Amino acid sequence: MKVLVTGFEPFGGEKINPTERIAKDLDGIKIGDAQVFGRVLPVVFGKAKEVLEKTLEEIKPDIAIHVGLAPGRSAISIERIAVNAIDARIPDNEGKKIEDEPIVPGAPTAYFSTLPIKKIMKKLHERGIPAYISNSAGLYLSNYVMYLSLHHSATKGYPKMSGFIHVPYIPEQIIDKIGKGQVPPSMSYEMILEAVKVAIEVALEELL
Amino acid sequence: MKVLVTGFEPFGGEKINPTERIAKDLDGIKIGDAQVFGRVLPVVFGKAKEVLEKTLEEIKPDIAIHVGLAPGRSAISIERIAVNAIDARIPDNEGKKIEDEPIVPGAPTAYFSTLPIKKIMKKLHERGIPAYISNSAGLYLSNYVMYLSLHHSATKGYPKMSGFIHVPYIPEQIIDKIGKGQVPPSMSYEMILEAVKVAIEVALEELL
Amino acid sequence: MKVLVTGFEPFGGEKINPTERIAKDLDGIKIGDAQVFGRVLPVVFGKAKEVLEKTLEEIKPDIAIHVGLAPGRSAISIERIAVNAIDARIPDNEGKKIEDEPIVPGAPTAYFSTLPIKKIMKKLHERGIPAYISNSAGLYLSNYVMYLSLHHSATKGYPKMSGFIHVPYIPEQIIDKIGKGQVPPSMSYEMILEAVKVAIEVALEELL
Amino acid sequence: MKVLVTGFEPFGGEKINPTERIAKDLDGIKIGDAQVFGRVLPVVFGKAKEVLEKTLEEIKPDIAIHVGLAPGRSAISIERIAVNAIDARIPDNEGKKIEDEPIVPGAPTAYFSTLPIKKIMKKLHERGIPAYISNSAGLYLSNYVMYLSLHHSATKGYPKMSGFIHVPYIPEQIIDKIGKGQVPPSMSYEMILEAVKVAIEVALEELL
Repeated sequence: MKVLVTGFEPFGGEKINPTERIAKDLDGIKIGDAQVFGRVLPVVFGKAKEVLEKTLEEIKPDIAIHVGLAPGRSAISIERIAVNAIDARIPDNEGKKIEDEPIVPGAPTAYFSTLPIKKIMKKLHERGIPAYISNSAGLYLSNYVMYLSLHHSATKGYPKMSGFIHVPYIPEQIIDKIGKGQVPPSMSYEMILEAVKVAIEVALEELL
Repeated sequence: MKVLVTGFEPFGGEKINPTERIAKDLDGIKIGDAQVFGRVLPVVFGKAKEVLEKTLEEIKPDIAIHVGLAPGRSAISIERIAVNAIDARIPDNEGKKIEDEPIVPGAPTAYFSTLPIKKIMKKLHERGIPAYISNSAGLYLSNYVMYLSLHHSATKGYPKMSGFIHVPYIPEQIIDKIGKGQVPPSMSYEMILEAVKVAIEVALEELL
Repeated sequence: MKVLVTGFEPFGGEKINPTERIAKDLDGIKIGDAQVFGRVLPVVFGKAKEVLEKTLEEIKPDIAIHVGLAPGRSAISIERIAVNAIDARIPDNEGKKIEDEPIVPGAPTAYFSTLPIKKIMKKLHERGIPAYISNSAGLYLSNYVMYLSLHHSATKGYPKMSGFIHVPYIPEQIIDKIGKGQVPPSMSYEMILEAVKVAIEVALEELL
Repeated sequence: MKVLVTGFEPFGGEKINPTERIAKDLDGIKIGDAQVFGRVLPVVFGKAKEVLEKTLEEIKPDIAIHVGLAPGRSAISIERIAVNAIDARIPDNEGKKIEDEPIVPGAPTAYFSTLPIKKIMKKLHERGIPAYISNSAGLYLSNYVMYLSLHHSATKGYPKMSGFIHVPYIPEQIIDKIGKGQVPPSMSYEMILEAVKVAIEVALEELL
């Protein structure tokens, strides 16, 4: 049993992206006898696809859990659906702002996450971790990777389960926002890290 | 040097009020050679005034820092001003919903907090704790106690410094909110507790 | 040329649903030589499908624009995608709260709206009407009807264009919310009505 | 009977300030036999005080209703209190960003609005206009003028009634916000104008 967990590098002016640390922290750990691999993806259209594809082919995970930062969200959110479209509100890290373009021409308009999202949400709640089901992962890089992963699963037969989890800003990221007149929600890094570990465990238990 | 820190009991249907634990956790601790006293106040008009007054007279603190829960707020908020008015959106724990009534007839319309609010905010930021200055503590029990404390200071000469700090819900309080279709912001209990300790230290350092 | 515009009856405790009046106000009007039909749909799973299907078969519109109330949204929102799923946060008007169930088993995971959404948004902006593209119509009755309409189009060949538009609460609906301690955004009924008329005109101009 | 209504010029990068039009639209009208005067104030500390003072001395209104734009607010808000402090989050139109400074050294920490705020709110509700009582007018120019007007009343004996009303953005102001990734609430200019007229009528009826 192999699990791939991905995070993203900093973007949009932020100095950090908590999911980058999540990926690095979880890389190499084991849950039961399952091996976990953690990889960081660039917040760049095209390049992110290449890295994602190469990583999936290299590791051939049974489960893929892609994690990303969702500025403004107040709790862990588990994405229900990936959409075959790109409509960036802001450019990627290479200055590319793609508008109204499919991710994979001719492929399905959307794919449902194959992670046991409701069970994951329920377990998180039991652990005292606020979490809910999101019905839109946006149309930026998070959705981009989510869709490509699910498309890979439908086309290659692996990973068996694939999904996306968005996390709030961590507290330290809020500091310089205060002066800018606005205080978005945040969640401790420790809680977010534990949330991802829980998602992995629940996904694994769901498998065979 | 004596410091009084107060918290509130649960209210509005909530099973807990994190500031109650804060008061109990801080009671009896010492910062430098300063003695800290922690007391829990009832979320009841009239009764809260009695307890507050008796506590202030009993301990005669040099510094009073009153803490309360502010449902929906995303970061620590330091109250700048206390208003001589009661206009409860919800009833107190005794079912009393007082509307448009002064707290102390004939007394000043308002009192500015005498805690070094900007310095406290700055120190919190340096510690990676999101915090900002609130210009309204509401017109429920938090403002009620804040005003009475400052009025006590102006009338009795002590405490020398008095102010109010509102804290967000802690994560576990968000769980049953999710089903109700809504996810308010939260902050770890550990961070909130540390924030109050920091406020006390900064206030003390400001003193003499 | 025939255009079908639908609205919904009141739901969730609300005394009114502004889209009900929209449908009635637009029923029978003509834009150019195009005939407009306005119909109100029940906020009930199953029954809404029956009414929708019968209405589409009866009128056989070239364009279908389904309108609904989106509590909390601050501007007109044009739905980009319909999802093949039902996961009601609240029950329908018959007390039915369907969770994780496809709308049409075996049908596509999703359908993109075939209305010229970007052009509609642009025209609204030119008219001084705030509007944006929504990437999730929720998974309640709005999405339910949106999906069924698009599925009807893909399966029957008509309507040629189909989409959904969500509108904010109108001001009078906010009044009793104030006491409940919360003030959601609102938009005048006149502006919302004009927005729908504009969407129809833009859709028609896009046709042949 | 004379009524003074003031509005503010554009500020903070905005091309317009709806309260400027309100002041101009209401200038010269009569409600019953009461004469209404409308004046626009600069969003500049110091200068705004001069204009306000000269205007009050020139007209000597019995009632003064100062109106301002409150970006982000979703409904009409009637200010309950003016605070003797300036702490600008942004600079004024002259680039002056005053921090922690009293408006009138030695004067009261605050003044309660003398407009019949609850009656005004109630009448607005009856007219289907969302409105609520705000407990902080901020510490920028709105609060600045509100405090000075009330101080003038307490010191000079006129106006007999003075208060402040904040209004949301009007729809056209939201357009360029959408691209910036964010959609604040708005209210039609017509409703805002009517709200101010209602406030004036209620204030007048309250007088003698």
